[PDB]
Amino acid sequence: AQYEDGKQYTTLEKPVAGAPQVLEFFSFFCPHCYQFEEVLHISDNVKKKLPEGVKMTKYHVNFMGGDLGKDLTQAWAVAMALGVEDKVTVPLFEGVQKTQTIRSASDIRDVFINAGIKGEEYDAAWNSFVVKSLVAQQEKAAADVQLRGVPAMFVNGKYQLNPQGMDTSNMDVFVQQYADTVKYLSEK
Repeated sequence: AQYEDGKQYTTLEKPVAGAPQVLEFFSFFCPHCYQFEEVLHISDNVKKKLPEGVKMTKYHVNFMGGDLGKDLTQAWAVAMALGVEDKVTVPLFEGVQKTQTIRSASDIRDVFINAGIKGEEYDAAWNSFVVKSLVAQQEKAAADVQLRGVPAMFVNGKYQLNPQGMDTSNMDVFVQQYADTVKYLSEK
């Protein structure tokens, strides 16, 4: 058929109960993740095609970048808690990978301050148990899908996107196929 298990997607042996409908994992340290988000705009293209009432969820991962990598997972938790994901995503990617001016937790915080988040507000969130639970949630989600690498995307806790089984050449054909596949899976 057009969409095939083992080609554009695979199926989790162990489906995840109560998972977000569309779940993406990434790292701000991850070069392919920079391409996925800042060049290919996969998240945005997926969202442009999603059915009514389907939310996209995006979690950060710890396993790249040591202490800073975890700092970034905690900052992403802050971004989710404050609802400022779409204000910090681009400057965090560029700060870690393009300018490489993000080298410490304080450099991360600077991105938020520069994006208009008040210092007291960032610090209160950073040190909150709500943010610690959000960090734990991201870590548990990675465990639940038995995550091996990023970028990754899972649909209804059952299906894993398989970009290596898609077409490579026009980045645009690739992006459209990825997005079309997510939509197919959402209705499956």
